[PDB]
Amino acid sequence: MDNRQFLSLTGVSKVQSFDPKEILLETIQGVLSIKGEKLGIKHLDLKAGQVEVEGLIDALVYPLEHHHHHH
Amino acid sequence: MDNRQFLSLTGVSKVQSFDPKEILLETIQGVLSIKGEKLGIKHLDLKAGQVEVEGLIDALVYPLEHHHHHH
Repeated sequence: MDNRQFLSLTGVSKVQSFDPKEILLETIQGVLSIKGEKLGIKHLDLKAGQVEVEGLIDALVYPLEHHHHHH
Repeated sequence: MDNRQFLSLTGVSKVQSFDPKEILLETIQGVLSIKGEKLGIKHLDLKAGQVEVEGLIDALVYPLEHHHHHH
């Protein structure tokens, strides 16, 4: 069991921020905030529109539903 | 068009709860809460410490530990 995780996600259309400690990827229905450290490796070309990163990802944050909730 | 995104994570030591709308994985920094629609696993997952899920994800919940981070 290693501490580095390899994260692969599809639906990535627009890159709004890329830092090895915080990455903002604009995906199909939301923007993903990838927080951690040593988040190396990036898809420079959106071949299948997917991202594949390696490092110590501490938190994965997707946007909460636009208010709504039904509650 | 399909709106399903493929989310793959390595370093998954244990699974907490498995529901096709909400996946709970016990990993390095804590429990990763995957929320969405049709959250099915790609194959024989959990094995090898890797989990691939496909579906129309709504949001991701990953706690910044209780280990600082919050600033």
